Amino acid sequence: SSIKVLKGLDAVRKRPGMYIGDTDDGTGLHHMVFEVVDNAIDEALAGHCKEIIVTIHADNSVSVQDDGRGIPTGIHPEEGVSAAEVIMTVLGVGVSVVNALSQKLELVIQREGKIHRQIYEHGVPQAPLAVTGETEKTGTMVRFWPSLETFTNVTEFEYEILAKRLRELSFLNSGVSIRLRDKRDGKEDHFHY
Ligand SMILES: Cc1[nH]c(C(=O)Nc2nc3c(OCc4ccccc4)cc(C(=O)O)cc3s2)c(Cl)c1Cl
Repeated sequence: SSIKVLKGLDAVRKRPGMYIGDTDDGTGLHHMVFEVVDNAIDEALAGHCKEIIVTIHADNSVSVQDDGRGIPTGIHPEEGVSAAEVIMTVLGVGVSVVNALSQKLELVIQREGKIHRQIYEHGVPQAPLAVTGETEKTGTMVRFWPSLETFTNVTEFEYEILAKRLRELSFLNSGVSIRLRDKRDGKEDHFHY
């Protein structure tokens, strides 16, 4: 299972434009955010998520936080690791593509009364998903640092590109609240049809 996962991550890194879009003109870079957001939108479509928060951090990482069910955390029997880790690492291109093309990715899940956290580097988990505390909230937070071994030329997120797509998704999923926050300059928008 471990050997197949590393090979799948490698397949994405070998042909990244094919999975995420052009890696030099900023298309693929912004599609990384859109893939994560799309998973949060799917959680809204299923009737669980009401609010999505997208943050451009000061270090040009992006986080997406939802208030959905939380990715399942229990051990998946075939692989012997958390279901969350399987979803994050086994190949709508799937969040595993974003993980494969991220120098670092942080996952925080609130589910069944617990907070769970895991860190990845180039898709490789640094430790098993672990409990960090108790919570009465539910949801998923993914923060990723795009790999500059993949993304060239356009490496800094464009607020306006994200804002336009999130406004579209708020209109097309009326009822969902989407917040966009830029920690680089303090800009914020709230989209809620
Ligand atoms: C920001 C974000 N949110 C999510 C997310 O909420 N995904 C979820 N998938 C799931 C989920 O999906 C499991 C799954 C679906 C398709 C393929 C493999 C596993 C199941 C259950 C459940 O049964 O309670 C809950 C959730 S929440 C993802 Cl993935 C990302 Cl990235």
